[PDB]
Amino acid sequence: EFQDWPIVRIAAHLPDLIVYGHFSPERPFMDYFDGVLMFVDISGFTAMTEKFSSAMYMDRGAEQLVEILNYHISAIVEKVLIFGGDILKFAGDALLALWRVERKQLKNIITVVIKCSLEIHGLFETQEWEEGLDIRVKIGLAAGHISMLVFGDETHSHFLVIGQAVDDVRLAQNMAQMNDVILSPNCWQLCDRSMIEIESVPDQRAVKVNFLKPPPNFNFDEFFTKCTTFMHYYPSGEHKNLLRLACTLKPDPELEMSLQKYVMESILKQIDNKQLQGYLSELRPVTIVFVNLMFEDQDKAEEIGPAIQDAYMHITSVLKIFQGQINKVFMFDKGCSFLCVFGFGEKVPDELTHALECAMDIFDFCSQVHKIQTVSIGVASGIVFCGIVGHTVRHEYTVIGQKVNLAARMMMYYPGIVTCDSVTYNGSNLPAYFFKELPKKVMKGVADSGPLYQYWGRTEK
Ligand SMILES: Oc1c(Cl)cc(Cl)cc1Sc1cc(Cl)cc(Cl)c1O
Repeated sequence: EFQDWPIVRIAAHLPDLIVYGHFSPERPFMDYFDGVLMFVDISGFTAMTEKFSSAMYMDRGAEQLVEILNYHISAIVEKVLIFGGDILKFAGDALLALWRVERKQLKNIITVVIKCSLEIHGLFETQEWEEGLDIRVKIGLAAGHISMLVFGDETHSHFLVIGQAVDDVRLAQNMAQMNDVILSPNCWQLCDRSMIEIESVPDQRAVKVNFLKPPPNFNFDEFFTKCTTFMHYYPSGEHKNLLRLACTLKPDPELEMSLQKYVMESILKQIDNKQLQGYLSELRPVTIVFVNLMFEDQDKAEEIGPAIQDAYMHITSVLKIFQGQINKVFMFDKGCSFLCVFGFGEKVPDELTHALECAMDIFDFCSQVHKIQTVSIGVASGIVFCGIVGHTVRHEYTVIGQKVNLAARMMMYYPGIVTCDSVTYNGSNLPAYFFKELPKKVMKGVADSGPLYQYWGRTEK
């Protein structure tokens, strides 16, 4: 069976949630279901980005990083898939997976996901980045009501998952230390508490898993085969040798037209063998504009949907002008966040002046959008790693770096304004009075960010 059709290559970049959906044309588009989520984080990892940016890597830093990374991540991906999960999203050291089930099946599916989780922890026992650096994971699990939001325009589409269970999975992840599997309160509440030994987490309703202790006669394999009965797209029969049913997709112009919109133009070029398969693995100077939109209530897709859609329409317009691109959209703890990048796009002059001006315009327009309570934008510039991360059958373009995290942290620790780093400040070729120098705040993940600035803009206001 031939399987290397462009449609199949495109679907590698997408979860089944999109690949096998049937969305109306309307934007936004909302859908509601139940399932279990797994949010996975790899340790020892800001440490790698540093290792690999050093001159010791002789200009093959991006290459070696992408390699060592995919080696470990693609092992995580195979597990998730074999355990019947759908990998929703990657970014950096982290990936999100979903086992979408009917509400009666949640209890049993939780047991699968827990087992999957302990097997992931077992991959990395006795396992190091380098001599003297352990690689470990932290896993958060959640279960419940989940909303999909799809937004975009006629040529580009994005999705997010929303709701308290998504919020719960992020909270369980943040609590988790290395080697932990943390359950949300609702996940603990819905699980088969006869099989699952836990301990409490101080100042938290969430729980940590110690052991999976099934009864004397329980057979995990037969229990899992019974759970696959409820999985629409688990590969089987003649296709039981395959990690994803998506690998059997056949040409279909309409579906391809739909899917390609989720994928960046430079990936499509590569998919089409019109660009070298290695061209995207790089260390490149870019400017990151990280835009955060806070809402009164970030679990109600009917509320935040239209606003995200409205904001997207503007952001995409302002970026086409100023020569940037949306790379990924995120739901953090607080808000919807757009990860925008200038430079790797064309490497253009006035990149910095343009990134700033583009931020202020986004900021002004978005602050006037109905349900948006607050807008926050962080702007940082520097060398970041770019590349396609994951498995052959499931992978996504991502950006990784101290500057990516710096912009992400600025927009959280300096809400309501546009902030920029020193690189951006000094290389802007704008007058100093378009800025204010800010209080130095201590920020999670960041060591000597350097002086930070508010982009005040042209007038006194
Ligand atoms: O901050 C994130 C990183 Cl580093 C990786 C991934 Cl896969 C996701 C997030 S935030 C986020 C979390 C959930 Cl639970 C769902 C969505 Cl739609 C997100 O963007």
